[PDB]
Amino acid sequence: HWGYGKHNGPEHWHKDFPIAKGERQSPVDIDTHTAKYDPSLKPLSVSYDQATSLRILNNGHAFNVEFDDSQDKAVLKGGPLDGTYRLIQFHFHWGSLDGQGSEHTVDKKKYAAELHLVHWNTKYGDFGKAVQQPDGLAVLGIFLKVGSAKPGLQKVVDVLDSIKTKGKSADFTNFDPRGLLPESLDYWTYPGSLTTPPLLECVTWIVLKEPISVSSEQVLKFRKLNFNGEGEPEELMVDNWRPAQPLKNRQIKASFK
Ligand SMILES: CCCCNCc1ccc(S(N)(=O)=O)cc1
Ligand code: NA
Ligand SMILES: [Zn+2]
Repeated sequence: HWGYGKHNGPEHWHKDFPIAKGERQSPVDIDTHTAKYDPSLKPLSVSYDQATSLRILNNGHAFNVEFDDSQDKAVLKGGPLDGTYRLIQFHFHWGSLDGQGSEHTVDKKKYAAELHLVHWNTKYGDFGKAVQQPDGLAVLGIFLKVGSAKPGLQKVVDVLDSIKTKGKSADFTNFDPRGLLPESLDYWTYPGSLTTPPLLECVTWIVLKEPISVSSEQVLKFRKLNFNGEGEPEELMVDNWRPAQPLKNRQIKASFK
């Protein structure tokens, strides 16, 4: 029964998920002056040409665009990663106001939203096995700021009316996630966790330096979604973000000078 409200939100999660107070929790604040350039970091390899999107789902916490991950069709490699990570889904976190919504922050700055492209390490065979491993997942995080529209996002925005409430899904084939990327693949990276329960410490975080711009109308449509199921009292799906957690014994590395 976890969520983002006053009575079931991030301050409560530790009671059911004690790893909430663990040693490598996400998100974190990225202090740009303390992050260290790591010249040994390889360029990111984002191979999304054969990506096969299937469906979009309102799961009551966010919406997921799901992909076929039964073959190496859309994969993330390189950077800090060893091996091949398959794209399984992407989703967003966003705010009720343009000045909040991201999970990671940059020098304590909050963006309007944050895109998470979730990948799992193919050496573990399936996603459920991968989340039980310290190097099981790689999540590519991309900040959203409000300004110009992101044309590659509009197909997502267009379909949200059909998945307004928890448990609703719709066909979402032939979507190209490459249209959601910024120009630069410069990034920060650190070892972390899922940012929602069960908060498993299985994620290599790769957070892009360059935000994408989306329009006020695009993010407004995110905010019309519902946490609730159909026929239940309406609760707008907004502020579905976890705040920054203590960095503890971790260093954030930068791919760029
Ligand atoms: C054991 C099954 C866990 C399901 N949990 C999915 C999931 C994926 C990504 C993220 S995030 N927000 O860290 O990218 C959270 C939760
Ligand atoms: Na505008
Ligand atoms: Zn997320």
